[PDB]
Amino acid sequence: MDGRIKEVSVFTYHKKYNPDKHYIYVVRILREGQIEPSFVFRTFDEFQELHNKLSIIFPLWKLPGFPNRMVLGRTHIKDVAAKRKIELNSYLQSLMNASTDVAECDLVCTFFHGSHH
Repeated sequence: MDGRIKEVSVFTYHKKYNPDKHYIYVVRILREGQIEPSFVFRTFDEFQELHNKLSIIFPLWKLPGFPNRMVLGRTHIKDVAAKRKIELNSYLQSLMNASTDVAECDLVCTFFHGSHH
């Protein structure tokens, strides 16, 4: 409801068969200046990279918990994708309900800009 991004969510995900490749998460953004949402496409690693970058500049007490994992292979198969849809959504809600200095910072703004980018 905040500064210009008003709503974010992990809308859906897809990909990766005969286990080898990777999932991409579809993120829906609604901004104060638009009527229709925008959509961007982000991997788990991109989310983890965002958290790792924010950790550089912010003490961890200011950030959400990050739902950390991500090997390569051997897993809970890919109920992991389904699980990450929820956990990455909760991360995003927490991030946008953070202190303004975090929720409206350049790292966060950048993450949400650009379909792929």
